[PDB]
Amino acid sequence: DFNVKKLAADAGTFLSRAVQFTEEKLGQAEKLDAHLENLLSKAECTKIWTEKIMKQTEVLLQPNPNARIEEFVYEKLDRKAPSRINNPELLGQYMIDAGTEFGPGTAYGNALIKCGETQKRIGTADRELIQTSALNFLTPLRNFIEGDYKTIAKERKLLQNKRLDLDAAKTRLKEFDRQAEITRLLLEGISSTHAHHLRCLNDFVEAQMTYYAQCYQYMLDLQKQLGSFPSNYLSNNNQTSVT
Amino acid sequence: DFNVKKLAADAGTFLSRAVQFTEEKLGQAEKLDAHLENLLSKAECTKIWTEKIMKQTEVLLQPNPNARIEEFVYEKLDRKAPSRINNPELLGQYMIDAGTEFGPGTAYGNALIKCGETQKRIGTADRELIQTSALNFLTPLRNFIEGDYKTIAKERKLLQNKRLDLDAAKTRLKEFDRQAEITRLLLEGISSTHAHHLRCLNDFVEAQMTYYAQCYQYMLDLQKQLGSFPSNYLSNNNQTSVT
Repeated sequence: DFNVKKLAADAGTFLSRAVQFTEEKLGQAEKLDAHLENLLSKAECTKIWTEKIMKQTEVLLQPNPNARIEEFVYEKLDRKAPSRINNPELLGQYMIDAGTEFGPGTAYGNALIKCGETQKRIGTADRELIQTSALNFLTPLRNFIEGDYKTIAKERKLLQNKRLDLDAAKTRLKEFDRQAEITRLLLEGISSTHAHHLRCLNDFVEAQMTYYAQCYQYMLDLQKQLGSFPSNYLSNNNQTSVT
Repeated sequence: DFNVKKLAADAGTFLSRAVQFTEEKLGQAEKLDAHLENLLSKAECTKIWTEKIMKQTEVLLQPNPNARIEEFVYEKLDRKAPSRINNPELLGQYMIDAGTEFGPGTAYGNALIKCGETQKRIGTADRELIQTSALNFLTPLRNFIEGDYKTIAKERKLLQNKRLDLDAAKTRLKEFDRQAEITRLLLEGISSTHAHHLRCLNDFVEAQMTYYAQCYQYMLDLQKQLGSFPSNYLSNNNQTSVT
C-alpha cells in the first residue's frame, strides 16, 4: 500500500509542473516596479496572443509551435499565385467526366451533373473561404506586426537599455524619462486602448460564418433540382424507386 | 563603469541570502492549515529558543552550533565533581606563597596578603557564580527538555503520523481528533500559557547581577584595608609615597 502512495507522491509534482514546459517562441523582457513589470508582462502576453491567432486559419492542425513558425514567415502581396484547390472542386472535377462517360439514357444522367455543378459551386465558395480568411484576418494583423509592434519593441528595448544607464547614473552617489514615457504610453496603448481585436474576432467569426449558410442553402436546392425521380421516375414502367 | 554595476548586481543576491545558511540543529515538523502550521512553526521556534539559552552561561564563546552540541548533552546529578577553579582563586594562590616568600620587613608585607585574601574571597564568589548559573538556569530547563517536551514531540509525531492515516481514510471516497486535540492543547499551552520563561530570564539576570555588587563592594574595602601607607608610611623617614 506504500507503492501506490509513493506513486501518487512523486506524480503530484509531475502533474503540477506539466504547464511550464512548452509554448514559447520568443524571448522575455527584462525583469522595474509592478506597475511597469505588470504592463511589460501584459505586453508579452499581448504579443504572444496577437502573434498566435494567424497560425490557425490556414492549416487545419495547429496544436504546436510549428504553426507559429509557419506564422512567423509573412507575405504581403498576392501576385502570380492562384487560389488553393479545395475539396468540392475536386469532388466534382472527376464527376463531370464520369457523367459524360457513363451514359445519357439513364436517370443518373439527370442526376450526376446536378451533384457535379453543386460541388463545382461549393468549389467557388471554398475558393472564397481561403480569401476571406487571408485578406481580413491574416493581412491587417500582419501589417500591425511589421508596423507599430517594431516601434513598441524598439522603445521598450531602449527602455531596458538605458534603464541600466540611469542605474549607473544614480547608483554612483556623491533617455529614460522620455523613453519610459513613450514606452509606457505604448504599453498603456496596447492595454487600455484595446479596441482593435474585438472587431477582428467579431469579423473573423462572421467571415467563417457567412460561407456555411450560403453552401447549406445551396445544398438545400439539390433536393429540389433532384426531386423528379420521386415524382416522375417513381412512376416509371421499368422499376419503382423510393418516394 | 559596468564592472561595479555587475559587482553590486550579483552581490545583492548574496547579501539577501546570507541568512538561510546556518543555525540549524534539529529537524522540521511536517508541512496542515495556517492556524495549526503557524502553531507548529511557533512550536519549532519555541523549541529552538528554549534549547538555545542553556548553551550560553557555561562557556564564554557561544556564536555557533558547537555550543548547541555542548547543550544537547545534559547532566542531572552533581556527584563526585567539585567546582571549577576560576580566575580570582588562581590570582591569589601564587600571591599567598609570594607574600610568605618575599619579606616581612617591608610595607608590601601589609599589602600583598590583603590583595591575596581579596582575590581568595572573590574566588568563593566566582565559585558561587558557576553554581547559581548551573542550578537555577541550567537545571529546570533541562528537566523540562526531558520532561513534557518529549510528550509534546510524541503527540505531534503521532499527529503527523495519523494525519496521513486519516488522509487515507477520507480520500478514498464512496487517533486524529483526540490526538490533534491533545497536540493543539500542547501547542496552545506552549504559545499562550508562556509564564515559564519570563521568570527564568528575570532570575538569571538577578543571579548574574547579585555577584557583581558583592565583589565590587568587597573590592571597595581593599582601599580601606590598604589605606595606611598614604597616612602612616607616607610619613616614613626612609621614603615618601603617594598621598
